[PDB]
Amino acid sequence: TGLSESMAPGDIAELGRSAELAFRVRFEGALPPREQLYWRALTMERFDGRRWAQAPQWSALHWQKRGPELRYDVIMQPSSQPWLFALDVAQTDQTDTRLMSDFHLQRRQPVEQRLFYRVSSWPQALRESSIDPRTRWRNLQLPMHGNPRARALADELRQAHAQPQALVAALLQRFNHEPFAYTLKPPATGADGVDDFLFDTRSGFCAHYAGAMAFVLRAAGIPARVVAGYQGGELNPAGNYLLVHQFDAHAWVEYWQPEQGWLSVDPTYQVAPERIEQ
Ligand code: EMC
Repeated sequence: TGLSESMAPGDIAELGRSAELAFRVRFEGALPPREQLYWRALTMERFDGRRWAQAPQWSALHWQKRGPELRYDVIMQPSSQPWLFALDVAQTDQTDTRLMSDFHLQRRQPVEQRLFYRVSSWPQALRESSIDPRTRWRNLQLPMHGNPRARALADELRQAHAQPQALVAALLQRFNHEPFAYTLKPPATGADGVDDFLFDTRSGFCAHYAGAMAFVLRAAGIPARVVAGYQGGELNPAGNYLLVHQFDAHAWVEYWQPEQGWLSVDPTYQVAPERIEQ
């Protein structure tokens, strides 16, 4: 019926089949291009071998406004969850909502009735040029056992690429140069689900790419997490608004380094750029 605190690919696929409305958005000025419309809901910082899940957050979070400010109104359908949707980094007019330590908005109560809120976002904000130690630590967590081939790949990438930007670029280039497939009905994978996807099936959808990428970054010593939300939306020119449906559900990645802070990346773009762009 909506996003939840945990993500396995099957949950995202189920949202992919639903035509239910998640929210509608009206921008104060021009509509941003589709590829900037990443509606962040929550982050998933725990990986247990099988799925990515939300960890506990707290509220000072170090960030700095810079670049353009986007202003828009949202009317949200009931989700039964306490997170609000918004472009990163968001501030809202809701006095019962706070920007949490993973840059997601948490409301005091779950959204059980339609809700209107106003938002200002800074998509180019500097996020944690210095990081909270709990956050850095948490975002390097992996199970000690399982997915050994992906861990081996991470070790290789770490040796060849001392700088995180270069390592991330090489991992993205693997998705782009190897013949990975983007499909909503991929082959099943086993207990080493990261290894199976990366090396054997090489076929999946946004959740596979996001999860595997965050896994390999962590195993290479770069803090990383999965971001869950929606991307894109359908324009209704008669009302000057966008509709965002459950089928717009999407997962991506962000990774941390000193000074530059958190940077977002969508590995789906390496295999299905048309889905993101159009
Ligand atoms: C619902 C396909 Hg990322």
